[PDB]
Amino acid sequence: NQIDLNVTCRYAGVFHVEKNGRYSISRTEAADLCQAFNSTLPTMDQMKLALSKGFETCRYGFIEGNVVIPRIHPNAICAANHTGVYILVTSNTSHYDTYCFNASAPPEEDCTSVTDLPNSFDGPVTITIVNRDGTRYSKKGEYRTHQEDI
Ligand SMILES: Cc1nc[nH]c1CN1CCc2ccccc2C1
Repeated sequence: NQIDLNVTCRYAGVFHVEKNGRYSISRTEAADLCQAFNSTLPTMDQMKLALSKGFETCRYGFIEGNVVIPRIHPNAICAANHTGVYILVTSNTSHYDTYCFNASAPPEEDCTSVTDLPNSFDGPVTITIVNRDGTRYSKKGEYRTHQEDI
């Protein structure tokens, strides 16, 4: 009974979270996940500031109201060579990654490891935070509040 959460550097408090390394987070689960990190889904303005500080990914993730990919460098296989905060317009499907925003993070780039899931609650799941440098933190708990997500 195990969940891996892959997390990125924070840029102006904004980071990317992927569950089990594949698109697998619903919009309701995304809200619960950010809450577990004492974070919220970012606004577009928050995401644009993160982009300006160096944030980019090659993965679709929820923000408040949209699914986006932040892009600095144009790449043919990431958001079809666009730069800026690329907004997903047309999709059949409902599961992506998420972005989260932590107001207590440093103002610019923070590439230190994430070491806790401070607001997870009591539960049976072994939840493992996995940093890009491979550093791991594990705890038993739960973050999902909606049954359709469990
Ligand atoms: C390349 C890729 N394919 C699916 N997801 C991804 C990006 N992931 C790859 C795995 C990973 C692990 C820890 C922190 C960040 C990431 C980013």
